[PDB]
Amino acid sequence: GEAPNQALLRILKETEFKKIKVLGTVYKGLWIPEGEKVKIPVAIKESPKANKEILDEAYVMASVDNPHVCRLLGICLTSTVQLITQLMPFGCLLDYVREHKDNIGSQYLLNWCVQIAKGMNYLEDRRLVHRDLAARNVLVKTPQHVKITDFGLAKLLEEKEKVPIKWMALESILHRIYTHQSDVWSYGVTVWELMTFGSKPYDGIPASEISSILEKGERLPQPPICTIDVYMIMVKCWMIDADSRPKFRELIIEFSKMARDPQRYLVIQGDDMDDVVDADEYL
Ligand SMILES: Fc1c(Br)cccc1Nc1ncnc2cc3c(cc12)OCCO3
Repeated sequence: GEAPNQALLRILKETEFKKIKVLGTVYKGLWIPEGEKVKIPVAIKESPKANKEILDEAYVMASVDNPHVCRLLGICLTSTVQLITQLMPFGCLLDYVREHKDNIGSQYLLNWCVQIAKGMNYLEDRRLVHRDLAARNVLVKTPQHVKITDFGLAKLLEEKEKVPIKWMALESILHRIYTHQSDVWSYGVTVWELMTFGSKPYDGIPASEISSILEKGERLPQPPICTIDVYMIMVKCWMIDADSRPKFRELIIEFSKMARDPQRYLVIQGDDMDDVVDADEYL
């Protein structure tokens, strides 16, 4: 007895939206709802087995509604299956952080940590396990507002059977076990990505070696800008005992307190157009 998932799946006419540019296949474009006087900036994502999986992603993405998770606007069932979502104009936080490293202050870094914890707490609320939390899967709406995305691996809660090895709890590398608490481990790796301005974790170490390194007690090192307060939070996300790791609701609180005095916790040197409507205001 779980609750009935009464989310709506919107089917969009391909005449309703005009592609504009390739971004990766993911395109950017513009969606004009049916006779409504609005233009929505949108990203658009484009065999049998593959279709089975992109519909899984659309199922999850249609079932979440939170300011820090990307929601599905709709699908389009043309000769190909397209997912339509809100355009996140600044793109990937992993790229954003590498591109502006000489320009990102402690306030932004800690606020990102809070928002990502909020998104993850919401997914935990929906008994939802992401399994691929990473800085490459956080998108940037504005520099002050990020959202978690990429739900291709999300499951509705352990688990079973390519996997992102350097972001995974040890119990997931070992037993294909996945928890909201294995997500917290991945959250820690993600925070480490942001505090190093985009370093690759265990850079140079082959994935085969990862499981034994974490078994020997080894962990990612303390980033330069990080006080022991921040780094210790990360280290707690990497406890062997999954129940010893912090809850997302607590990560929200700890990083919230730090974001009220950012410099005490991060040490960083130098602290066509009418009728356009963002998806977050088209309800
Ligand atoms: F479209 C998607 C769906 Br549907 C499901 C999952 C992910 C995506 N990717 C994106 N979503 C919204 N804005 C984006 C903006 C981007 C981008 C991807 C975006 O790539 C890099 C540069 O700028």
